[PDB]
Amino acid sequence: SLIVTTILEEPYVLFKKSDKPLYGNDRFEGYCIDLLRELSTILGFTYEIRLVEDGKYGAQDDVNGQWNGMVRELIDHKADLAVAPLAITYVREKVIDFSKPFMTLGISILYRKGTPIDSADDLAKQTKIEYGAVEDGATMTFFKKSKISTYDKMWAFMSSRRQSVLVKSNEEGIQRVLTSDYAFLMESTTIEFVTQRNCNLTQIGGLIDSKGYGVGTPMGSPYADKITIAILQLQEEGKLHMMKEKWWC
Amino acid sequence: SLIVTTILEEPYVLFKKSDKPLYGNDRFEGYCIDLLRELSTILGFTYEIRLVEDGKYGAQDDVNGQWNGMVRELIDHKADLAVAPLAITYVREKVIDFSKPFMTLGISILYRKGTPIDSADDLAKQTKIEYGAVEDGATMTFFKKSKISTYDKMWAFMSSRRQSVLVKSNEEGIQRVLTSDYAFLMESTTIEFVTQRNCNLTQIGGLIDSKGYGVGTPMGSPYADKITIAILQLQEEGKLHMMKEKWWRC
Ligand SMILES: N[C@@H](CCC(=O)O)C(=O)O
Ligand SMILES: N[C@@H](CCC(=O)O)C(=O)O
Ligand code: NA
Ligand code: NA
Repeated sequence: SLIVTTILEEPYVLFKKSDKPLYGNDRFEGYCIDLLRELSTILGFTYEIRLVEDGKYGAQDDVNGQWNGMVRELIDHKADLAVAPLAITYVREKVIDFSKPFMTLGISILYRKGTPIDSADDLAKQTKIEYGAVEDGATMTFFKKSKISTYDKMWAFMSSRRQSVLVKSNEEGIQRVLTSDYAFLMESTTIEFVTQRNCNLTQIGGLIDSKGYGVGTPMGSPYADKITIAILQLQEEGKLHMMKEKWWC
Repeated sequence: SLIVTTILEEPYVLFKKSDKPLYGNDRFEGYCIDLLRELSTILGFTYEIRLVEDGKYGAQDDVNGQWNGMVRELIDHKADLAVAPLAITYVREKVIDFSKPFMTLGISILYRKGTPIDSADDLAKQTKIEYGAVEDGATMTFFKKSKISTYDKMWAFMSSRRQSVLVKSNEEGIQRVLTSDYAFLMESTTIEFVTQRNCNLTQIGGLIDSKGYGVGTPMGSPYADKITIAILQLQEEGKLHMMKEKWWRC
C-alpha cells in the first residue's frame, strides 16, 4: 500500500465537505485526488493519502543544503508518491524523479482588471504596487535564480521585502490581491481557477516560462515510468480533460 | 559519437539552401538542429545526423506487430537518439524511452478562413468537405483508437477513404488545404507556423488533445534522463523560448 504525500491547494486537493465526519482517503477531493484514484485503477495499487507535515512544496536551503516539503518526504523515502500540483524543475529532477507531465503551465501575474499594468516589466519599474510569490516554491526559485534583468530586478525587490511580500500559500496571495494593492506571481493553471471565480481579477501579460506538473517519486523508483504510461493513457482517452473541466464570470 | 535519426519537417528540420553542395551535418538546419546542438554542448557528445530511411515517424502494424519510422530505428538500436517533432504517446512509450517534453501541443484543424466550420463535430457530421491526416502518425493513431463517438466517426470516414484523404507528410496536407475543399488534422505548433505564412488559412476550433514532443531513445538508455535534465536547463534559462521564436517568426 503506497504512501502518497500531497498538499492542500484548490482545486487540486481540498477537504471534502460532509455533514458527518469523514475518514481516510474519503476526507479529500479535487483534480489530483481523481487523478490518484484513476492511477490506482490502472496500475492496481492501494494507497493512503497524507498531507505533508510542514505544508511546503519543496526547496533547498542555501545555507545547509537541506530540502523541505514534499520533495524532502520523497528523498527520505517517507512517501512513495507525491500527487499534487508539483512543478517539474531542473533542481528537483536532480534529487527525485517525476512522471511525465499531466498538466502544462507557466508563471504569470494575478492582479485586478482595468489597471495600467500590462506586464512583469511594468511591475519591476515601480514600487507603489507591491508584488510577491509563494515562499519556498518553484515560482520563488525561478526569480531567485534568474539572470534576466527584469526578473533579477523583481527578485531584488521581493527579497528586500521578504517578510512583507512573500506568502506561505497561494490562498494567502490571492487574499492579498483581493484586499490590498498587490500583484501575485503564480502559476497559470491556478490563475485560471481564481479568475473564473473572482470576476474583478485577471491574468496580466502572458506566461513568463513553461513547465509541467508531474507525479513525484524517490529517485530510481520504478513507479515514475509506470505512472507516465498511465497518464498517457488517461490523457489519450480524454479523462484528464474531463477532470480539468469538472474542477475548473 | 551518437547516431541521431530525424525527419524533414519545416521548421524543425530542413535542408539548408546552398549553391555549394554541403556534406554531413552541415546539410541540416532548424529548430530541432539547434536543439541538438545545444544538447551536444551540455552533455558533451558528438554526433552524426541521418534521416530516417523510410521517411516515417513510427507506427505499429496492427496485423504483424512490426514498427516503422524513427521508432523502429530506436527499437532496433540503429540510432542512439531521435531528435525531431516526435510525439510522446502511450503506445510508443511502451517500446522506446523519451526525454520529458521540449514542446507541448495538441491535435487541431487547419482549414480556410471565413467558413461556418467551427469544430471537429462540424466536420464529422458532413461529407462534402473531405478531411484527413498524416498516415501512420500520432494524429491518425489518436483517431484510430479513440472511444469518443465524434472521433470514432471521423476515423471511420478517414480509414474508408485512406487512398484519397490520408497524406504522406504535413507538406502534402497543407497543399491539399490550399488547392481543394479539404481540412487537415495536424499538430497545433505546426499549424501556428503555417498560419503565420498563409493569411487565408486558420486553426479551426481548439486543441482536441494534449501531448509533448520529446527526444526518443532506445528503452533503458541512460540518455533519456540526461536529456530531460538538459532540456529543463534550456527551458529555465529561456533558450527553448528563443529557439521557438527564431524558427516560427499577417
Ligand atoms: N506548484 C509550485 C508551488 C506554487 C508556486 O511556486 O507558485 C511548486 O511546485 O513549487
Ligand atoms: N508529430 C507526429 C506526426 C505528425 C502528425 O501525426 O500529425 C508524430 O510524432 O507521429
Ligand atoms: Na531525477
Ligand atoms: Na518507455
